[PDB]
Amino acid sequence: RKQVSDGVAHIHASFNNTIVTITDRQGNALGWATAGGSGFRGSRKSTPFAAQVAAERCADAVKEYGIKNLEVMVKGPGPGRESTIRALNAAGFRITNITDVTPIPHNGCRPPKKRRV
RNA sequence: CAAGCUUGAGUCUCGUAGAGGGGGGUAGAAUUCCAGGUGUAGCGGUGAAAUGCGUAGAGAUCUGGAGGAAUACCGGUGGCG
Repeated sequence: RKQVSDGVAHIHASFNNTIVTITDRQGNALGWATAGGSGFRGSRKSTPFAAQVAAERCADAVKEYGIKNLEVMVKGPGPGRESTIRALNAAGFRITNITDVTPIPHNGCRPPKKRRV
């Protein structure tokens, strides 16, 4: 029901999960996939493979809007930075930018206790 | 006890470095919450789970606002006390 042309892949790479979210150039979200959505719990949720499928499962969900190009913003540490920025290429978009937008405090807020494990 | 001396101890002159102390302003990043827009089924968490949050629209994403605390990089068997 629409055109957009130019979008923005926001990949959010926690340790437990990845969320890819494709959005247009001014913030408004079109589609999203998670690792947990793609049939993966627990150990397998995390992995760089189930980051991939996340990408696809999302590049599938924006045939409708008929995107050609996107920028990739990457927010976080985890596995599926490197994998997910490759599975948006090979599922048939052009990649203009790749950004790292990971929050670093300029010493700010006290984190939680060390784990004893 | 008296009289000295200048090397110990001090005073003055001029400079240099410094997270030394006390009071007053101010900057940017981040977390949390609040009010919106886009959006849809999960999120979060773990060794693996559940309790927990979510179709009363969460998480993701963008805009605006509040507030408190701490000051990335510099940063160093560097420095001051």
